[PDB]
Amino acid sequence: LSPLSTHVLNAAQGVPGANMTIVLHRLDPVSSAWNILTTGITNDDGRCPGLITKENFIAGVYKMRFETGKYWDALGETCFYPYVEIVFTITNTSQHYHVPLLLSRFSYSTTRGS
Amino acid sequence: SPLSTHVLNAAQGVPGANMTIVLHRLDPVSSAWNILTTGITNDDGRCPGLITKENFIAGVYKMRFETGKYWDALGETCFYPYVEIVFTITNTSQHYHVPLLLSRFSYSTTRGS
Amino acid sequence: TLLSPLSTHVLNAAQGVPGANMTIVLHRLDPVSSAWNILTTGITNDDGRCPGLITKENFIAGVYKMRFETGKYWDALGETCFYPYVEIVFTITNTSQHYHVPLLLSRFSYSTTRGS
Amino acid sequence: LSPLSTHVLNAAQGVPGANMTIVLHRLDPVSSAWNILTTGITNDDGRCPGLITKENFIAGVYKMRFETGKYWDALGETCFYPYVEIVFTITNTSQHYHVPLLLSRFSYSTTRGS
Repeated sequence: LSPLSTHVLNAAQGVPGANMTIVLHRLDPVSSAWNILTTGITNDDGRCPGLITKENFIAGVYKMRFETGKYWDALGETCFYPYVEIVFTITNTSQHYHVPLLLSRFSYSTTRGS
Repeated sequence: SPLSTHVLNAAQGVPGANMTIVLHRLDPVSSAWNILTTGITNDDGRCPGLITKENFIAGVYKMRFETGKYWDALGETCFYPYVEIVFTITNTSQHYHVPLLLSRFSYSTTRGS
Repeated sequence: TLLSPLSTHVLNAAQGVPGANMTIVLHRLDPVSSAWNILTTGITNDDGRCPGLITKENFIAGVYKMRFETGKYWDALGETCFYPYVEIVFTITNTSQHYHVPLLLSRFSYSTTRGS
Repeated sequence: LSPLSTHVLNAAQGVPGANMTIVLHRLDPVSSAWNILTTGITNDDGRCPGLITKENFIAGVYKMRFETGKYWDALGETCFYPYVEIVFTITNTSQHYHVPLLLSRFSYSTTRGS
């Protein structure tokens, strides 16, 4: 029921990115600061249900921060990116938004899904 | 010039011409981002002279790519208003290529050399 | 209605929509000859998915290949593609796992990953 | 000086894919058949120079086979893709075509470059 979802895939190992800290932020429309909305941790399928509610899902500029450095380092390995932040604009509120992350130690990618 | 880049428009298979890229380094005591360079990609999607050897020290760097402005100049929207790639430099004798493959609704990066 | 142990998802990365009505053809390699036997011909639904790719009766360890009619998908949209088709060739080891093998495609790039 | 080039990038280790075999074919429009053009092995920098000469680089459908299974096995690890074939159409002969491969053990991607 969260209108915003995510999926973290460990591309190097071909398994879900489990136990990754994710932080969701929305741009404050007065200060130009990022306000924290949620912190979450991906489950064993690399997902994080409950990121936002329908009511709090308003048009805005959002930021999802993936704690890639802490993730890779609890697997005992270095990462080129200490974290990854994906910034994106939500204009149409009646759509579902899936903002996933494909990660190795030295690359990543993302796409918009529905 | 130890740090370089390449922007490729994956939707069109053309270089990402005319894109503003701004480079910063994190102040390791304040957690502020010190700007180093503002550059603009050339016809071949590259941006030479991002930094000098005299200025390229170990630390955390951020490259902000102005993807929203770039797509807007081509007459189209982008899901991302900007893209920031943040990365750790531990060894200064190395060359770091930090490119960007972009479409309107996706992007990808890899450490290259 | 049973669930195929092999599935896919085609995503049109350029337009940020599912890749719908793309023909996919699943083959398996005979490891004694080098013949590719066609198993299945599907077409992606409106969510870019293709259920029922294979039944357990045919789902054994081996080398498989999925061909995605990318030039055909793009042409039916009035645009060219760099790649006339794309083929993803992959090894199945553990017959008791699910394998998701999706495709993220524009006119000039594509990528795949082992989904779970 | 070849109008067709490639670059193989090991995405999981953030380094060049060295010593990977690449086989280049072109479809013969008269027969229904692929014709072998050359075979190379990527260097240190993950590249494979001189795949084809200007004279031989005619319009047509081409195919590049990257021996991914043999590359990972030689490096002591398993892959999910035992080979990778990229088939592509060359319609403008005066352009340069860069066809790279970014590869891990469970993911890969390609793009057309210039």
